[PDB]
Amino acid sequence: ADTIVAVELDTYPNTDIGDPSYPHIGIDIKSVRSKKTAKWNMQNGKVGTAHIIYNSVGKRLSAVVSYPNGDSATVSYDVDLDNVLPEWVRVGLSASTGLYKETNTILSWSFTSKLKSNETNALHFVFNQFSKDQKDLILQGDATTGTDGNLELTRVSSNGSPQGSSVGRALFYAPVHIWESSAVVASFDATFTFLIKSSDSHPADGIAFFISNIDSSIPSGSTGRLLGLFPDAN
Amino acid sequence: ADTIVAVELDTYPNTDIGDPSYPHIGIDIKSVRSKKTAKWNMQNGKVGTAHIIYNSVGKRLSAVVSYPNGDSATVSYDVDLDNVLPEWVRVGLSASTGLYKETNTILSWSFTSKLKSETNALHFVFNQFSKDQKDLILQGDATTGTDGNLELTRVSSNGSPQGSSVGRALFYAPVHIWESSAVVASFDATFTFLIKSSDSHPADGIAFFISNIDSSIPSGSTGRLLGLFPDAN
Amino acid sequence: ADTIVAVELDTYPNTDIGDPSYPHIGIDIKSVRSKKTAKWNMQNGKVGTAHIIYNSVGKRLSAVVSYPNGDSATVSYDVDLDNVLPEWVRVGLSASTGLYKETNTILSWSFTSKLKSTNALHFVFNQFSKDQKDLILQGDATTGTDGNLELTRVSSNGSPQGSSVGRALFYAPVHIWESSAVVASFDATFTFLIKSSDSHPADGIAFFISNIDSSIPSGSTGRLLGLFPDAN
Amino acid sequence: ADTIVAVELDTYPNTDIGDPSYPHIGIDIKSVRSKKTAKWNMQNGKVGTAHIIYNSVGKRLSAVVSYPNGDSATVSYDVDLDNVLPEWVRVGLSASTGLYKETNTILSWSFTSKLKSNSTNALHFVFNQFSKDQKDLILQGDATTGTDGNLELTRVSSNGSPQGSSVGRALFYAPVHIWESSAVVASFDATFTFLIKSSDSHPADGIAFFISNIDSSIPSGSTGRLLGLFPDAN
Ligand SMILES: CO[C@@H]1O[C@H](CO)[C@@H](O)[C@@H](O[C@H]2O[C@H](CO)[C@@H](O)[C@H](O)[C@@H]2O)[C@@H]1O
Ligand SMILES: CO[C@@H]1O[C@H](CO)[C@@H](O)[C@H](O[C@H]2O[C@H](CO)[C@@H](O)[C@H](O)[C@@H]2O)[C@@H]1O
Ligand SMILES: CO[C@@H]1O[C@H](CO)[C@@H](O)[C@H](O[C@H]2O[C@H](CO)[C@@H](O)[C@H](O)[C@@H]2O)[C@@H]1O
Ligand SMILES: CO[C@@H]1O[C@H](CO)[C@@H](O)[C@H](O[C@H]2O[C@H](CO)[C@@H](O)[C@H](O)[C@@H]2O)[C@@H]1O
Ligand SMILES: [Ca+2]
Ligand SMILES: [Ca+2]
Ligand SMILES: [Ca+2]
Ligand SMILES: [Ca+2]
Ligand SMILES: [Mn+2]
Ligand SMILES: [Mn+2]
Ligand SMILES: [Mn+2]
Ligand SMILES: [Mn+2]
Repeated sequence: ADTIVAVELDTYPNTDIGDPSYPHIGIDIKSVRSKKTAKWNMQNGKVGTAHIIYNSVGKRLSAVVSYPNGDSATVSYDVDLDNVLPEWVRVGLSASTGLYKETNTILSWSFTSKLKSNETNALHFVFNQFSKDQKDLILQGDATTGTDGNLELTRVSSNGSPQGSSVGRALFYAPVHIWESSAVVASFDATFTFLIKSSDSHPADGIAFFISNIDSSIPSGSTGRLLGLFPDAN
Repeated sequence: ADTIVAVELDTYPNTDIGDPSYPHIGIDIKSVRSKKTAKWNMQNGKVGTAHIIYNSVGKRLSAVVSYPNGDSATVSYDVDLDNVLPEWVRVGLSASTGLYKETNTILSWSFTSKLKSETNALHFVFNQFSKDQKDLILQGDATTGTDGNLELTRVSSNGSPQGSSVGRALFYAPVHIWESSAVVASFDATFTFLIKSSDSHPADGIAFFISNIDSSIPSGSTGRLLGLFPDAN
Repeated sequence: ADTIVAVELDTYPNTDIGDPSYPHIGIDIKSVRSKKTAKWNMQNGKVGTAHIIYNSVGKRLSAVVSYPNGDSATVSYDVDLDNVLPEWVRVGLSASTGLYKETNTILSWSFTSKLKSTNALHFVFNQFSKDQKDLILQGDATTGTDGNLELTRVSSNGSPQGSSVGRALFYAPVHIWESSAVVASFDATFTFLIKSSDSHPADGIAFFISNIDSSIPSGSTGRLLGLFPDAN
Repeated sequence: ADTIVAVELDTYPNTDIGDPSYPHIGIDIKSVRSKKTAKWNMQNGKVGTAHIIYNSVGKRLSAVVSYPNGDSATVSYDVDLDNVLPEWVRVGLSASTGLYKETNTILSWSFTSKLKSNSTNALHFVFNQFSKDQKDLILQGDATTGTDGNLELTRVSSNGSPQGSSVGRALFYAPVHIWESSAVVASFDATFTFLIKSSDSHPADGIAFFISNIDSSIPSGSTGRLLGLFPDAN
């Protein structure tokens, strides 16, 4: 089974598996049941921004999700990722839909990891436009790149209609060296902008930024509440 | 007085004003009496590296100080800097000596400030300090070099530190460190330093700090006050 | 005199002083009389992007100005800035109007310089505050409250004013070359909105590099772009 | 054959294939015969720095090689890489030895690529320390990394002596999007530091930073003067 650190933007409360009874941002460490959540007012059809911060000094995994009117939700969990994550990982964006559905449109994704000193090893990438054949992204499941310049993690119909029982992920092509014992500071940040839209009063299931073993793949059956991330809801 | 946030590398235990009883790093929030400290083994005449990190999301200001052998000290403090600093600030390095002394040499210094939101950002790096470093406001006893170095406190051309000394270097531009509509207002800073002393103890330390724009060395803030504070409250 | 290096987006053909007979971009080296120009189709009331890059190794100062439709103008000039600029400088944006006028609105501005053997400076403005403390505003510039930098004088339904000159300089001096720098490079990017209902628009926006103490020269409204004392 | 844009630090003059009669930095466009060279004083056993810059506005491919004493050699060639390179590439470092040899030690490598339009897609990586199992590098031929934190492009013997007839390359794992038609600026730069040490009547053959097709492979027989870059000396 893969190892997952994720920040989930969970649009659909699955109260039978420990979701609060509201849409929430969450920090997930090796379980879909978030270690920490914050109530999130998903603004339907608006462009949201998620920013994810971690460094190995503070060891605080933090995420904010904001929309341009100003509504933000933030969540943090102190967690020592040296003890969770393989040294070398892939980083990715994941989304899913189940009985209910939403567009899980990515409009930009940036990522920076650094290992300083003690000098710096670093990876940074930015995608503000996704390309039809995006050679530095590993697309899994239903994830597709436009154009439009967007990354549709899950299936959207010809007529605009998001489809249920969809899951897809984008992972950056290069392995990322997330920690290294000799490093004084290991830090990462990620930001992505997304367009979650539902004509259903029931958007589902959400979007995650995730960190994974290098060979990570969509667990069989991880549509819906499992967010393309987990094989079960344990 | 000034509003001060700082990460002190405090080489001299002033246990009478709250220092722990060893060299230490500490996070100073409007007071020289740190909100959190960690024991710090300062390695005499070694080049050390201090990394300071804040994000507005985590609301946690963290510092690590390390030397090449791997030995490191870390302090974090939970704090919302929106509640502490003014929107606009200067960032700087400060050092002092007192009745005891040490070199407070800065070999490099970087800083990055970002405000989203879109994004405003400032980043500078000094790996070399010119004799005329026009983008630094030197205050008190700093000195720009050669040795290519920034000397926060008085040394002799021949390496020897001086007592009762206080010096700061502030970056020339004001920095917009937070802003009420910023969803992320983060910064980090790193400096490398060489603290050397033949004294009976080393004193007093170097701090990275953030102050109001018009911040000057407060009267009599040599020694334990680290060029930062008007008194020890 | 000030020493000036600039990339002008010159919206008004001053052919008496060597402008080409069309709006143009140019590379200004110690003179308003461009060392190199390219024809520029300014798109009125559109947002444009200027990208300036100087390659210390390549010894080449290059600019593109584009608009969202893909229309671009490009100019490069081969020049060793070690022999032109003083070592310490301020960088900034300058615009002017004269007898004809345009909005000279800056919506964003970024800048990066690096001196390697590495010192660096980078700043990005995507929004300008009404009190933007890290900008030295000169003349009729003017930031906020709409998040924009208004280099010359607009009233207030956005209607441009004539005889206006305004530049904005980053508050910190920049160490733009050094004798012992193996690489002394910079780029700048600014996005702009030039709008006019005049007969022509005038006069243009420049990115400039100048001495630290550089001020708007007396009578540098108009074709002088707030940059130069005369048109030699 | 692969398509190759390289900046070569060529230590050994192969005057029978158009090299000048001195060591040199060269710009190579689809030939080992540099389009532009500059005389280079290789400082044997010193750490050199090479910086390579290009953007699609000036279209000038520039390279400098310097040593701490301040000896530098600069080379530039105007060339439109849109017309040379495939849209998507891998970037790498390559070295070779033939009859004569040298260590071709890489101590750091940074690379940044950006595609800007009207305000970006970007890749940036820095290696200041190469690790024993550096998962984001594709190592080809004799190239090895770490524990000493270096990349040895070509064979160095147990006793420190560089071996002849060696070729190795390191390519960054992810494909790079080097040009894109809708971009108003495409730029890249690369920096690497290196330590070429040789013992006799002797240094060969050089180090190149190169840009190639994604599936670029060491051409058979590309030891020696071909720098691990070219199938032949044409
Ligand atoms: C020698 O120990 C000293 O005690 C003195 C009085 O008992 C007093 O002056 C102390 O302070 C001076 O020196 C230290 C270390 O340099 C500074 O921290 C002080 O601010 C002061 O300058 C010292 O504990
Ligand atoms: C009406 O809500 C649902 O009750 C269903 C009956 O058991 C159940 O299938 C459904 O879950 C499905 O859809 C969810 C929202 O998309 C998703 O989280 C689940 O994994 C599943 O697909 C929900 O409980
Ligand atoms: C009518 O056009 C003008 O011709 C005038 C007579 O020569 C002249 O004064 C005027 O120049 C002014 O306006 C220009 C465009 O705004 C400006 O470039 C000049 O410096 C001057 O202010 C323009 O040529
Ligand atoms: C001593 O000069 C050599 O003459 C040899 C016989 O023709 C020849 O093989 C040799 O070239 C070899 O060594 C070079 C330096 O390493 C290398 O560039 C060649 O590719 C080849 O391996 C050189 O010309
Ligand atoms: Ca859920
Ligand atoms: Ca103390
Ligand atoms: Ca003109
Ligand atoms: Ca050769
Ligand atoms: Mn959840
Ligand atoms: Mn203390
Ligand atoms: Mn002109
Ligand atoms: Mn050659």
